[PDB]
Order: sequence, then structure tokens, then C-alpha cells
Amino acid sequence: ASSINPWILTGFADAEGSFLLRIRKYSQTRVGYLTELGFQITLHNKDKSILENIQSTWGVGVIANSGDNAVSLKVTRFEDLKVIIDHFEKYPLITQKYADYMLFKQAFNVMENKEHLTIEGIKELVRIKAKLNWGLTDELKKAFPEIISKERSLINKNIPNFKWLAGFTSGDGCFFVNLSKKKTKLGVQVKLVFSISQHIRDKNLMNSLITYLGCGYIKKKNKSEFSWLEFVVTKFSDIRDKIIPFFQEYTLIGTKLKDFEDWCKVAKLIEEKKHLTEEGLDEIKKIKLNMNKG
DNA sequence: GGCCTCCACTTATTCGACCTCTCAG
DNA sequence: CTGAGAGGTCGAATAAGTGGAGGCC
Ligand SMILES: [Ca+2]
Ligand SMILES: [Ca+2]
Ligand SMILES: [Ca+2]
Ligand SMILES: [Ca+2]
Ligand SMILES: [Ca+2]
Ligand SMILES: [Ca+2]
Ligand SMILES: [Ca+2]
Ligand SMILES: [Ca+2]
Repeated sequence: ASSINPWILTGFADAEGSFLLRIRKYSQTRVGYLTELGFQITLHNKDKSILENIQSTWGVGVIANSGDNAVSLKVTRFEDLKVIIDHFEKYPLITQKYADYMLFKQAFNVMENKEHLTIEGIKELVRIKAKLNWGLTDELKKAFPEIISKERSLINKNIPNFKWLAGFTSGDGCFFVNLSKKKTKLGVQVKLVFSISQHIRDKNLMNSLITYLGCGYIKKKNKSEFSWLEFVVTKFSDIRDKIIPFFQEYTLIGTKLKDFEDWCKVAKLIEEKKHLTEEGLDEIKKIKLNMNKG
């Protein structure tokens, strides 16, 4: 395998990767609970390469199928979690996931002292799990009532580097060739779109993208209860003089790099105005088709 | 015995990706 | 006519999670 730049790896960990803390009822321990702390990243089968290069970069973690179409990288071996702590202490996360890392860091110290084998240590872990990701199940809520959960700090940090954004984009980014039917002679408009999806927790971070990249805007989407944000750039001059030069200097990792490469091919056709012709339009449809089924 | 670590595989919901239209210059 | 938003839809490569058990000191 090949190494991954640490900042690119952190950025990819802001977009992918989830900390996890298992607190299960268990008959084969005195305290009656089985604990499992770790970190994981789940991608499509086609992107198993990233996991292998991560596994080789950190020298930690195990790979396993995640259903019929996906695979994951899991790090739960306790001694291997030191690498995860060492990496993120030097290359910290900047999304709200950094608050989950801190809770993960606290759980590590409880288990490091072996306090998870006691009833008090478990209670401490439960107070931490209450604020980690999706909190506690009602089964444990009623099991450990009147527990003062730990406080979850609001993360509001600046983008550290451009490499961080390359990794974050590879995880939650998208390079799309928009074909828009138009009641006109040619019939269709071509328009490149660069976007980054993200939960509305990080509205601050998302908004700062406009300031950091000097272009784009924000779009608030809602699916009933749930809402998230999209950082979107469509103005071609910005895509040509900002987005494209940026990601040529700071390589994307995974299958998204292939989409970026075809994306840039369409940008070339557009610079030459070949997107107003007919032969050029067949070319753009071929490139776009190669990005959907590919 | 007591406890750790891994594979199988799912759920909820947060992404990615896919549209189509208005309208000013 | 064209470009740049405006205004969306939608399915799971979503982010997060669980059951089962082989493995080790
Ligand atoms: Ca993400
Ligand atoms: Ca994922
Ligand atoms: Ca190792
Ligand atoms: Ca394996
Ligand atoms: Ca492991
Ligand atoms: Ca260190
Ligand atoms: Ca992704
Ligand atoms: Ca332009």
C-alpha cells in the first residue's frame, strides 16, 4: 500500500469515520457489561483501496465487509487506539466530530485504568456515551438513571490547511456535470457543480467555506425532521480559476479523484465553448455517463 | 474464568447525486 | 440565448450501530 498525508487523512476522517463505544450487557464479566471503544470508516467496495492505505499508514485496524456493497475499517484493539489518539492530537478534527473524539479520549482513560471492569467505571462510560454520537438507548437510560452526563463542547475551529479540505471533500464532496433542459434551440444547458454536503451542526464551518475558497454559497435542505447544508459552486470562472487549480495541486483520494478528472475534461470543453455545439454535447454526455455508471 | 477482539450485517438518517426552471444582460 | 442561481428529489458509497463467538492471559 501507499501512505496518506496526515492532514488529508484527518480531513477524510471529518467526512468519513465514526467513533464508537459499545456498552453491552455481558454474563462473562463480574460487572456484567462488555465494553468496546474504537474508530471506524465505512466506504463503498470500490473504495477499499483507501482503507488499505489508511490501514498501512496507521499500521492499525482491520477490514471487513459492511454488507453486500460496502466495506469498513475498524480499530477497536485497545492498544491500537493509541495510534488514533496520537494522530488526532497532532492533526485534530475540526467538525463537531471532534467533540466525539474528546468523548472517545475520555473513555480511553477509563478503560486504560481498567475502571470499566467496575460498576463505577461503567457508569462513567455511560455518562460519556450519553453525549457520543446518538447517545444512549432507553434500555441503558433506565438502567443508569439520575446520571449527570458529561458536557459536549461546541466545536468552532478554523480550516487548518488545504490538504484537510482535500480529504474532507473526498469524503463528502461531489463533482457533478449538470445537464438542464432548456426551452431553447440547443435544448440543454451544461453547468459544472461542485458541492459539499454536511449536517447543519457545522453551519459555521460550511459558511466559512465561501470565505476560505472565495466563491460558492450555502443551501439549506430539509427532509422532514432532518436538515443539512450544501456548499455549492456553479459560476464557471470560479470553478475554472479556483476549484480546479486547487484540487490539481492537492490530490483527491479514492473514486472521487476519477470524477474530478472527468469533471475537468468537461471544463475544458466549456472553456473552448464546445458546450454550445452539437458534437461537443455528445462528448459531454459521454463523459457524464462515464461518471454515473462508473 | 474473565475479558478482549474480530466478522456478519443492520438501521437511521446524512449524505452524495440526480433533476428542471426563472430571468437579467 | 446563455449563465448563474433558485428549487428542488431521492436512495443508500449515509453515520452510526448490534448480535454472535472465536481468542487470549
Ligand atoms: Ca460525512
Ligand atoms: Ca461512510
Ligand atoms: Ca500495528
Ligand atoms: Ca478481515
Ligand atoms: Ca482492531
Ligand atoms: Ca505523539
Ligand atoms: Ca463518501
Ligand atoms: Ca463565469
